[PDB]
Amino acid sequence: GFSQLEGLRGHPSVVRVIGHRGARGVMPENTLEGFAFTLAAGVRALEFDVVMTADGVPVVTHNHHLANAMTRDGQGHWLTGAERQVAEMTYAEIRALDVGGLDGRTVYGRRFPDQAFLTGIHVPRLGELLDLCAGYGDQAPYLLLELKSDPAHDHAARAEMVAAVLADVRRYRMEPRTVMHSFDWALLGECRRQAPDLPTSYLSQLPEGPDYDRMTESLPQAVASAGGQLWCPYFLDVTPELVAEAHDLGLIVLTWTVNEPEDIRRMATTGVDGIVTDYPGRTQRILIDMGLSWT
Amino acid sequence: GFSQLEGLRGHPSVVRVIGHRGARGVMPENTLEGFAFTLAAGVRALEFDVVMTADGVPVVTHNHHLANAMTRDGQGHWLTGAERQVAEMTYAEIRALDVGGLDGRTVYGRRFPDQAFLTGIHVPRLGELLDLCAGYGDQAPYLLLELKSDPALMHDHAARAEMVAAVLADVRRYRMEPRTVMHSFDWALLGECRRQAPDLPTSYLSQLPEGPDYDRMTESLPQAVASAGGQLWCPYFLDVTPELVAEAHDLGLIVLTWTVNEPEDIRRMATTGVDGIVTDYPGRTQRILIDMGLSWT
Ligand SMILES: [Cl-]
Ligand SMILES: [Cl-]
Ligand SMILES: [Cl-]
Ligand SMILES: [Cl-]
Ligand SMILES: [Cl-]
Ligand SMILES: [Mg+2]
Ligand SMILES: [Mg+2]
Ligand SMILES: [Mg+2]
Repeated sequence: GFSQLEGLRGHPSVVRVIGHRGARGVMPENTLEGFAFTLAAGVRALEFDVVMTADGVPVVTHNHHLANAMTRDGQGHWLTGAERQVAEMTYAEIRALDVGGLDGRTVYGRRFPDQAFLTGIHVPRLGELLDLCAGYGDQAPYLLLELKSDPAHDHAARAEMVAAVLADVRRYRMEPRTVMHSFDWALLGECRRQAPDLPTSYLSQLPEGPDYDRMTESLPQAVASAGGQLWCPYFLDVTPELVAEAHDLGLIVLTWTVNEPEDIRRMATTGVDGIVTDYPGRTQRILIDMGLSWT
Repeated sequence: GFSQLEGLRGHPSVVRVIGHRGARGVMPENTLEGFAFTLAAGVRALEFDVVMTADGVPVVTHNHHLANAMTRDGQGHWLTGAERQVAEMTYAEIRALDVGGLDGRTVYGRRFPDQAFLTGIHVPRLGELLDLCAGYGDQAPYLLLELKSDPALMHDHAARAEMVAAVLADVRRYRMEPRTVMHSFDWALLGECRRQAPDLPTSYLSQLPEGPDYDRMTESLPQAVASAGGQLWCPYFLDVTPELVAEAHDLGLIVLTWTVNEPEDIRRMATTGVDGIVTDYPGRTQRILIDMGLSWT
């Protein structure tokens, strides 16, 4: 089947640990430095986000607009004013910016007060991250590659994005580690069209994507029927019964983004295959305490 | 004229950040893995501990006995029973153990619940740490090298001198003199360091019971340290007051306080005017300094 799933499939005593944006709680998110830390912490699977620049470069960042809370200019000053769209910026323009730390006077910055504060850190190209990962050979981590389609609907552009992402995955020969992951289920269908050998992972989050109000099948049922290999529900949306239903349909379930100790502990007991977390060490330690492992 | 002090001296815009055992809140303490992480997190100074094995190897571990909360046997199970004395073990025997994580059931484990949990990590030789540090070249960190004497040698003056010589042989082999500071609670040992290596500054740890006879002494800690010939005074943070810090600065000393982890303590120490803060949480400390408009370079 899909050998990429071997790093994400759980067992009775095994719950996988996936580093969210690398390890946002410890290092600046979606940075090569953060990803290197995460792998050095023994984490075997990484989640990260891919968006496209104006000049067709896949880059690793979560927001479609560069957030003032996260971004400094070449002078070292936090950006102010309009948050600029990644889609309207060339790579070169993005590269001049610094995403090495957070502004501790902002609500977002105050969420992650223990994160290191680095300077002169660039938004990476997807190719840079893949090249890094490929160098580790058989120890390359599993990649939950979150595709973020430009919300400003053009199928041509969406197909171009998927094609650009795949060109990088293939260039670095990361097919055996790569999972295409998204809230955009139509985009996942396009992933499957251009890359039938890469598994697809379906993100879900209940309100308060599918029409959560009108749908008559369960989320796991909908994912299986769409052709997905993974169902990734927000952790407040998980029950042991829903996990069991997904497993009966042959799906792998990874939940996110679980950071509080009581929430990690609770999720580990539900049977989820793995936990996406901003705090991989914290998660490792809770799993060990419960007699579980992640390798 | 000690060039090593350039990375430990503060100034109006700067409070130095010293990584305690690397970054014990994030990575297993006193490990090459944790030291590399610390340097990748932009920390420019490291504190770590050195103890002698039975076969005369300076190794990087915090105490003269091995703690059950951070040590696993050759099968992977936590040590139980009486602590083992490092001076009575060969380096090979020590190396057979695993120090890659902490036992989360324990008091000590609960102190650092977010530390990564690694397997297959052994206690490194001092030489290995110095090789790693020297590899960064001009970006090599400043080193606050804590000599941890074993009270069993307290009447073995030759053995104590041998410890100092062994540590220095390593420092010299890796050309780390320009970054090394000799640091200890054992003030007599610091006298021996100065005699064997007058080129390396000496740093005097203190911690009040509430070393010297804290109940008997009549001069201040800063005065006692300046009089002993030290360049740094490193008091435990609960013992620090701004008046004691200014008294120390007036005597020409650098003041590094330790081990400061809670946000309100980090902030209060920055405000006393200390030259630097030794912390288990360098990122937390960095963020508080940035919030205060300060930096660590
Ligand atoms: Cl493919
Ligand atoms: Cl978030
Ligand atoms: Cl420095
Ligand atoms: Cl205990
Ligand atoms: Cl301690
Ligand atoms: Mg994401
Ligand atoms: Mg300026
Ligand atoms: Mg120490």
